[PDB]
Amino acid sequence: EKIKLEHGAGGEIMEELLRDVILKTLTLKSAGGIGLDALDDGATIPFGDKHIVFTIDGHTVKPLFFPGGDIGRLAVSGTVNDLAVMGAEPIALANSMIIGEGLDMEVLKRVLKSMDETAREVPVPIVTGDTKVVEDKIEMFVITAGIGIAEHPVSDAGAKVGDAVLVSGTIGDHGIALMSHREGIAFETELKSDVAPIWDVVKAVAETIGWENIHAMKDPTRAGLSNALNEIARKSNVGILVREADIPIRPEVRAASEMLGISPYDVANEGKVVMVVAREYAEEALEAMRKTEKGRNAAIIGEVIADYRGKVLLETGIGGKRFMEPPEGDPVPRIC
Amino acid sequence: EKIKLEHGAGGEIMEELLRDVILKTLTLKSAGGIGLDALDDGATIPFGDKHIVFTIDGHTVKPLFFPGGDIGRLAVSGTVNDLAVMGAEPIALANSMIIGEGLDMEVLKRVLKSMDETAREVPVPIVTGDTKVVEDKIEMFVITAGIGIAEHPVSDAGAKVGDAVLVSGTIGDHGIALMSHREGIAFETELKSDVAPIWDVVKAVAETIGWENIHAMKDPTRAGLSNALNEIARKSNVGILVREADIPIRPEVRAASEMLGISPYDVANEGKVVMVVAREYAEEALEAMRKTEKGRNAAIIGEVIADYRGKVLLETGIGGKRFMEPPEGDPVPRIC
Ligand SMILES: Nc1ncnc2c1ncn2[C@@H]1O[C@H](COP(=O)(O)OP(=O)(O)OP(=O)(O)O)[C@@H](O)[C@H]1O
Ligand SMILES: Nc1ncnc2c1ncn2[C@@H]1O[C@H](COP(=O)(O)OP(=O)(O)OP(=O)(O)O)[C@@H](O)[C@H]1O
Ligand SMILES: [Mg+2]
Ligand SMILES: [Mg+2]
Ligand SMILES: [Mg+2]
Ligand SMILES: [Mg+2]
Ligand SMILES: [Mg+2]
Ligand SMILES: [Mg+2]
Ligand SMILES: [Mg+2]
Ligand SMILES: [Mg+2]
Repeated sequence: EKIKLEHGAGGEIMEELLRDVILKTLTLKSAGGIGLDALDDGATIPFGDKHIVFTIDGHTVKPLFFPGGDIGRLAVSGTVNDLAVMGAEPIALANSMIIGEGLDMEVLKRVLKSMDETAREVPVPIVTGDTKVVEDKIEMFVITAGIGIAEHPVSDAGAKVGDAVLVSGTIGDHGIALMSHREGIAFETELKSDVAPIWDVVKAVAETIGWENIHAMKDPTRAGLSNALNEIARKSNVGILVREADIPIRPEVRAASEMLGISPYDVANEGKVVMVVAREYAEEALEAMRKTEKGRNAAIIGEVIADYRGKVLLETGIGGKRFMEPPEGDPVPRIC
Repeated sequence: EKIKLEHGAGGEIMEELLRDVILKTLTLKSAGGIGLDALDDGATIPFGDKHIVFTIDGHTVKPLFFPGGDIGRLAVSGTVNDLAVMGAEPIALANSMIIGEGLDMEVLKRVLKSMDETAREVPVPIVTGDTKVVEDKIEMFVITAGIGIAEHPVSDAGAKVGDAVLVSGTIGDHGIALMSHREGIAFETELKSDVAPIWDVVKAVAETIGWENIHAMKDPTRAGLSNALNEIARKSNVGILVREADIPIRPEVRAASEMLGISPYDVANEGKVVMVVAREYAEEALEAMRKTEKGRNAAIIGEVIADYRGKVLLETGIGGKRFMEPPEGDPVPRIC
């Protein structure tokens, strides 16, 4: 039995590896709060009357620089976003870099500059790190860990029947932009990745409706919106009913995804949050998102239902319904 | 200008890159305590009346399994040790793995088992992680971040004139064991790496003499004892006078290092701490170390002096003195 690319593709195949190998082999998995067995965006640790939130992501995107971003902006954004979707204000990042021998120094400088500019947007400091250089022909991997503070951690398992389901903006941008760049597809300008830190979007909603009314969040990275919704449904043991027409998709992303034969629901996003909120606070949450720049295209896309537990339904036409199937993996290689 | 293997070798060449490129490019570098500009084993953040300590290390050792350890034991030990030498009790680890397509699943299982066994020694939980798979022929990289709590952070810059300098055990074991394994050198058994978590050793000293009397620590990883001592001397702006005969070296390590033509002072250790303590507490500190299993071979090896600031002197014979020169880099490739 060998490790396959699919094991790193973030959908059902990776999930099987996490449950059957990682969780079964490691025994000390919690520091007192949300731990490894939860398989959430991060872990939580009680500290005083608040919670430390801890997360880590490796980044292996190709190419290192792409329209709308780069591995540096991705490394800061992805880790800030994992903290944000746990309800945590980012307070520190750690930066591990593994660099291929022969990489031009200017590339390292460019990546670091992008990391700093992105971190300044949050704002969050990069307070510690590590540098390794290998003879392997890898260009560069960047691995960022993050610490945040949450007064009220938000899980991916807390969705309740009746809740509204929101997305903070258009879906499919990162994965489709990346594939379009590789394939020479472009319109008046190249499609841009959405990679960006979105703590400001989450914070805006919390300040408006209160943490208690944010019932679940995930950032729809590898394997996309579909994976994120299926995970929330499964872990919350509820059904999710989505109106397909209400999912925001950039016209250029729709067109390119058609040319590529790739579903925009199944590819990583890098500047988005999926949020599940108390029914009576849905419109307030939506308005709070839309008042921000990064949440300007936010939409309510569905609702949590009591039947079809652990499933996601897509509503089309005048009422017709089918399943939004959880991908086996993100179809875009080296997407993150 | 290109990135060279030396930039990942942990001595003067890497230090130049950190100062001239990393520190000059990143602008947000501190979360309120020891930050990136200190270039210490980790960073610190005020929280209540204590401090959160944060660290990260990538691990790229070859081979993945070696006498005395493996990349999994190394990943847990190295990050626990970086927390320990900041004065921090480990409370959580994060585990990023980047795996080469085609690696046998049993290798991943073995690495995870070793991580768990090592973590259980501390004890510390692995609470969050990430898995990426790349087509590159790398086998596996493991990147661990750690969070600890320190009541009283210990820097690498706090050495005071008159202080005693201790090491917790024999020097050179990891690097020399690794090179000996690669080269087919062995005695009755193969030389073993010392890779192990040593929070218990540091804690033992603190419980005996108090944190205030531990003035500086570093773990002598890449570029060895020499690098660690030179760093403490430079950052504390003091001289360090070492009695060469008092530095514990395993007889087999001495012999092998002679055959290899490599200095045991210049290669990474993975189960050791260099500690600088108040003069009047030196013997108590030494006794506390020696009562532990992992510190059983601890020795007082020198003292901090007012002249030769930023330098390390080696005393031999009946009083003769030369410089212990800071290495340009660890001479052992892929040592960590
Ligand atoms: N090698 C590993 N060791 C320990 N835990 C892991 C490992 N890989 C993944 N995990 C855990 O599995 C769960 C799912 O991880 P995943 O990386 O999909 O989360 P994510 O970062 O939110 O998504 P993405 O990596 O696509 O951004 C998380 O709780 C994570 O902590
Ligand atoms: N790519 C990077 N980005 C930010 N900070 C870095 C980076 N590489 C190293 N650092 C910082 O440089 C200092 C020296 O790092 P180094 O990795 O030598 O520490 P160490 O982990 O104690 O040693 P070793 O890696 O050999 O175990 C540390 O303070 C670390 O936080
Ligand atoms: Mg995921
Ligand atoms: Mg996530
Ligand atoms: Mg992530
Ligand atoms: Mg390091
Ligand atoms: Mg070092
Ligand atoms: Mg260190
Ligand atoms: Mg280290
Ligand atoms: Mg991840």
